[PDB]
Amino acid sequence: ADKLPHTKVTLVAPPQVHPHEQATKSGPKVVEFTMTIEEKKMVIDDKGTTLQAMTFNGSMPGPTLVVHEGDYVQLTLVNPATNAMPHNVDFHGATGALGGAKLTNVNPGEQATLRFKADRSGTFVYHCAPEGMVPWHVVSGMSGTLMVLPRDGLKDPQGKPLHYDRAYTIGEFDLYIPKGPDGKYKDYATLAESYGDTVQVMRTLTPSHIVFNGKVGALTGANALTAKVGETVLLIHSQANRDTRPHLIGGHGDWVWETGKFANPPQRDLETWFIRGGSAGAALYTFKQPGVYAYLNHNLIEAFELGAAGHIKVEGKWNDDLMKQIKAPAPIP
Amino acid sequence: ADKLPHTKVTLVAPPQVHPHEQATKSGPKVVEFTMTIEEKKMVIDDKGTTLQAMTFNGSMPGPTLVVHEGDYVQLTLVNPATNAMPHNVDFHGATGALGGAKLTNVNPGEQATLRFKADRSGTFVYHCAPEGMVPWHVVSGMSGTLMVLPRDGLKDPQGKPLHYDRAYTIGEFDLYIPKGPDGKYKDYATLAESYGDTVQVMRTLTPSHIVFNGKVGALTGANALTAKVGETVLLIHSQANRDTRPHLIGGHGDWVWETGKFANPPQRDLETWFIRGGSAGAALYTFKQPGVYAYLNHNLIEAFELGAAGHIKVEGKWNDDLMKQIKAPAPIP
Amino acid sequence: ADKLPHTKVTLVAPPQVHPHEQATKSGPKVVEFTMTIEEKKMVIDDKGTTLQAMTFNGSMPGPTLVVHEGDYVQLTLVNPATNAMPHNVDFHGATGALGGAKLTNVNPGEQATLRFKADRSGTFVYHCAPEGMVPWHVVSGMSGTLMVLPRDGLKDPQGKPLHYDRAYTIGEFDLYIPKGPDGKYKDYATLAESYGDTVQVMRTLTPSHIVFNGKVGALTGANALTAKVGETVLLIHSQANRDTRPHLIGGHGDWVWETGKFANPPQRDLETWFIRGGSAGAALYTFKQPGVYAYLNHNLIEAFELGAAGHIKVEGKWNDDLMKQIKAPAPIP
Ligand SMILES: [Cu+2]
Ligand SMILES: [Cu+2]
Ligand SMILES: [Cu+2]
Ligand SMILES: [Cu+2]
Ligand SMILES: [Cu+2]
Ligand SMILES: [Cu+2]
Ligand SMILES: [Zn+2]
Ligand SMILES: [Zn+2]
Ligand SMILES: [Zn+2]
Repeated sequence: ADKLPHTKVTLVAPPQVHPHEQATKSGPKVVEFTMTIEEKKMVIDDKGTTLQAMTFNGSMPGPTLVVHEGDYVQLTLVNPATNAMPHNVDFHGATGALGGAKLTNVNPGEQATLRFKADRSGTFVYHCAPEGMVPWHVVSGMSGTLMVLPRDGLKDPQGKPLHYDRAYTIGEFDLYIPKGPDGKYKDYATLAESYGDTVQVMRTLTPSHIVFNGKVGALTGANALTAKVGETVLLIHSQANRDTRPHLIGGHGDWVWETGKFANPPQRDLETWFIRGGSAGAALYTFKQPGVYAYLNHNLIEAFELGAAGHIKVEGKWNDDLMKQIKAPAPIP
Repeated sequence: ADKLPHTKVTLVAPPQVHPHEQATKSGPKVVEFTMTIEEKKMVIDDKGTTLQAMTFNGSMPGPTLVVHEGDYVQLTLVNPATNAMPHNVDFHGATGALGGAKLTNVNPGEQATLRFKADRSGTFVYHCAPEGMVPWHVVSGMSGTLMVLPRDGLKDPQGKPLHYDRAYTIGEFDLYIPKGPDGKYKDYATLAESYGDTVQVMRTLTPSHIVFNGKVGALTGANALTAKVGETVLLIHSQANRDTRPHLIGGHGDWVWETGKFANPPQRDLETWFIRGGSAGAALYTFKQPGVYAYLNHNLIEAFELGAAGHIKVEGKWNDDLMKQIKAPAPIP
Repeated sequence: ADKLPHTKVTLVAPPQVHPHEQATKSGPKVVEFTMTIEEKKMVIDDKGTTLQAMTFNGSMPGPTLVVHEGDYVQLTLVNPATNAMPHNVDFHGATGALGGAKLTNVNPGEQATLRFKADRSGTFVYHCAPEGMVPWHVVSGMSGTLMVLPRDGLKDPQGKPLHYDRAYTIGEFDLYIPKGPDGKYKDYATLAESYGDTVQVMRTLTPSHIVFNGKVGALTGANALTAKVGETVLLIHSQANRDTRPHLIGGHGDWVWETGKFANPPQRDLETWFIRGGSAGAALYTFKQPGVYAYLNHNLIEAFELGAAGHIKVEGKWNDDLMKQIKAPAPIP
């Protein structure tokens, strides 16, 4: 690893993923990243509810880091003095020392640099895990995805090549916002004051909200995902704490690695797939119809009532072969 | 599609499935179906609890529609003037326009006809999804299965032929019945009056009941499923809203497509499989022993306390090789 | 079966598994086991909470029984007169008579002997299932694993041999301990007195505790699992009632049968896998780094708050290639 070339990557905010190659002729590199932790109060719904949040790089989820199998990930993790809590990082893509958590314990005003070999292909959760407060830091927003692509790109069950033309990254967050005796959500002046009440809600195992990328409606309106008929999209879906069941309304998972590990053959033609709490999964879909799709958790209560739903706006020409309105709604004859 | 022969299918009520071929020499057809929506109050347990229900064809689940890969499904959806709500249909087996929901919005007194290409094999959920009230219509009973068989029938992982001699369809429904201050379930005079209280219960994510085919004990007693030793049964299991884990007590899933998509290899020898909320799965089993089996959700609280369990009564000759009582219960020597 | 040699196996307490061969030259045998039911009050957490528990062989989970495909399992099940309840056993690995439950109904002071053919490879749940009180007996602790190894040992997806050097068995138990009006957990003088209040908690679907092997911290401290760099461990994980998502922190599932059935190809490189309620799954991992790992349910609330977490202490030499601390935590420059 000390023999290898280094490259530095500039991360981009979700739902985008930083530019990268799929299949590559390049040999292994030490790939350098930096992330800066930001604790902040965030508004998470349409009625002004707040979360005392904790983030990698100021976003929920943290940005997606992309490397190739055999690369080394070298992350500089910075915890500014403006934060109140200690933090670290646990990469599910890494081997040893609790995913790196034991080697990256950073108090406010500190930083650390971790290297690990990305020797396994797939999408992998990374998350903060400070001793004694692991679930709180995770549910407050400290998670994201490391994608380790096979050096020769994605493959179908027969070993045929697969690709995407655009990648989107979706972090789904089960949130545990306490209420006061009046039945309204509590607003806390500081992160520390949210702790005890939040642990109580967590223990009920019932989320108050479940959101994609930090807020109800985050991936809707001006912020909807986009694509065009004929384009293949990769949808990366991470859930660091709780199970979810992604579904594309009007579409499918053409090829899905629901457990998120690319050396395994994908399943095809899925209506709904399953992302285990503590994992990231990946689905490919090639659009065949224009229009606005929903991409959601298909516990429809969790989607429509709690917030786990987004939109994809797709340009192109309608295909009557695939679907046709034979008779529009009209009075019963 | 406008070049193809049409066939008309008469649907049958669950747990049966309408007559159909598995492997077929027939070429693609436009296959015509009709369904009529019925809103109605239904008794869902042994103590007289009622649900303000919403159904396709008067049953929970709606009937199963069976076609072959490459067929076109052409459904006439009728919403009689006797109903209070608008409805539509979203086929997970279809491509575009939110599964067809955008093209089938029917007010009471209206009907519509949708065609789509069944270009993907598997069992697929269909459900109502009216804008702004999706989860309510789904949990109140508006879902069923479309089965798209491969034109050459089912195949094992080695591409060997598989078949069933009888098919049963099981819709599992997580119900959200409100209680009054006395702790008894509420009875509502109309469907609209159930709405607000039901949304409140839904948001708790805790079902009051979880039932197969519309009621506790629906598939028991005179209404138990039946088979004989040597017969292979297909068990189609749909859950449009919530995860379930089917299990056959005293049996197995000989071949299971838990994600329900037939172009993927099935798993064998399963004790319990997993149906993701928002999907239908399929299991084959060949009976080897006579007797009464239970078929249930193996969260045993959900099965025995909440209602997610049925029976299969199986005729035939007992096999001592497979199982033998060496010593009957007797005092400890 | 009446032609075959008999062998008698002495069971060992979890987390160990009794000595056995993987690949074997031996032909089919009738393999004889005995288990004795013990009802007892157990302390399940650090603050003195008790469970009115029910066990096979005095442990949660019951011991793991290991045979080979084609063997016959012959179990003598003893219910001493010191117990208050009737019991039986349902083997998911068996065919007929509700898994054997119908043939093993034992009142206190009775015993029975059941034989069945272990004709399917995999890890399979066994559990008590007395008519009318199935979920209570299961959640109070009456479950364990039967492992049926293929006669030629484990195989990867290409049919290559796989093995483990040490096997551990983990039973995960969702517990439903009632509270009194003071908010403290209730202590019951007898098993029967716990029943009504416990059913009420069960029906909420919210566990008060979720524990590995009978208690918070059961697999920690002096009781941590152990291994060494270079050693391959099999981790058997059973959950007879509720879904879980195992994860090894700092490690992976090198080869995983999450549905637990060895005739299916395993998945590789898993971060987190899924054990369906009512099943046992199996994961292989070869340690590459020394240190203390956590093995946990990756709903991190369920793990850290409710108790579903253990430790593995691993001896050996650190590998800087796999992971290196480039810069230790230090002030931001
Ligand atoms: Cu943190
Ligand atoms: Cu983790
Ligand atoms: Cu409707
Ligand atoms: Cu849907
Ligand atoms: Cu028992
Ligand atoms: Cu069972
Ligand atoms: Zn204050
Ligand atoms: Zn009224
Ligand atoms: Zn008493």
